[PDB]
Amino acid sequence: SNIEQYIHDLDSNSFELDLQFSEDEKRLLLEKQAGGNPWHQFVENNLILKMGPVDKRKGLFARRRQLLLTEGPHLYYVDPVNKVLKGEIPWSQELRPEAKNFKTFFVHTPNRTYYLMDPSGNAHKWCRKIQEVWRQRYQSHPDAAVQ
Repeated sequence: SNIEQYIHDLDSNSFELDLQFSEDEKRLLLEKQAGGNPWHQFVENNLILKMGPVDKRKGLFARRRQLLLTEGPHLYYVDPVNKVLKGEIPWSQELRPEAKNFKTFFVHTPNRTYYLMDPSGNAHKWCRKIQEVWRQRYQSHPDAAVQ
């Protein structure tokens, strides 16, 4: 049975995964990634749970990056022109995504807020997926009010 069911393609360089797959299914997802995803090389073999372009504010004009939310968890950002990892948004219990509007989201961390503009207008998809990963990482029982 086809791991395609967990995959939501948003455009040619952008998709997100439903996170309810089994370990065998993870295997097949990783297999498709390693065999066919040109960003695989940047993510330390981690399964990509969501990826897509963002414009990251810096200087006078934002810089286009491919953002990759992965197993680990990690948030990697890659320069698509020079084909080089530029950095990672550090994960911790204090990490918080925030959707400013349909096309702007922040990822707040202790020393830095990352100011990301989603050219596709899907900031809330980004925030929900990041927060879903956060919940699974930091909450023993994510559906409980408190832990």
